[PDB]
Amino acid sequence: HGFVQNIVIDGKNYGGYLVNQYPYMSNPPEVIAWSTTATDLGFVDGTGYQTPDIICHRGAKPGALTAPVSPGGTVELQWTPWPDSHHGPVINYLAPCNGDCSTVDKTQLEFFKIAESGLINDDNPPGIWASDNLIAANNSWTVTIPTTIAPGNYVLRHEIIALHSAQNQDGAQNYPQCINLQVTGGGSDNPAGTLGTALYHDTDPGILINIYQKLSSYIIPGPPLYT
Ligand SMILES: *[C@@H]1O[C@H](CO)[C@@H](O)[C@H](O)[C@H]1NC(C)=O
Ligand SMILES: [Cu+2]
Repeated sequence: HGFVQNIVIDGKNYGGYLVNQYPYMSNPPEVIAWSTTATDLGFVDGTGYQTPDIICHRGAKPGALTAPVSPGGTVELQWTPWPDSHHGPVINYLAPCNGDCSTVDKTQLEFFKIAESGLINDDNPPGIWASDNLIAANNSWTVTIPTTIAPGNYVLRHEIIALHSAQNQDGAQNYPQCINLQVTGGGSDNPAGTLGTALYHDTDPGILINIYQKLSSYIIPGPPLYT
């Protein structure tokens, strides 16, 4: 359980969607982060993979604001303290807004995977995962925006999948957090995109899995990494 509290881009903080404050406020502030109804700080499990909730989390609506990023620039997402127990991958996708991200229909967004990190080491099952990397970096993740993509407005869908309960059907816990970016530079790729509702299925090999046993491999869920 947790959420993204802050985003660091080009030397300033863009405050996150503080899901334990703003839902209680009813004139809440404008941010680059999508609003959600996930006030339990919880997840979308396999029962929700083909619902709109998977796209940018439960009840999500676009952020009003969009943050410019320098070409090949970093976006650092700062989480609330991630529990060691919640082992699993950290996955990052972009979808083009083809206009202002604040007015997009999230159900039409087509995501391409720009980064994925999975099982890092399995010397002591359940092992060391991308989520443990995030903990070791004091609960932050650095995303580098590719220089080879067509610049424009994009949703960054940033996600931890916790697998501590994933040996049961619909046990995997997805924690998607969306923010609005203005990608800048000279690139031209328009990578093939996947609907939010086709990212994951509740029987995928990296989703329905027992992490407590020795693992010979881990198949990071979602569509193929764009390079
Ligand atoms: C996180 O930062 C705090 C100090 O602000 C420190 O006490 C903790 O050990 C840090 N680093 C790691 C690897 O957790
Ligand atoms: Cu949790």
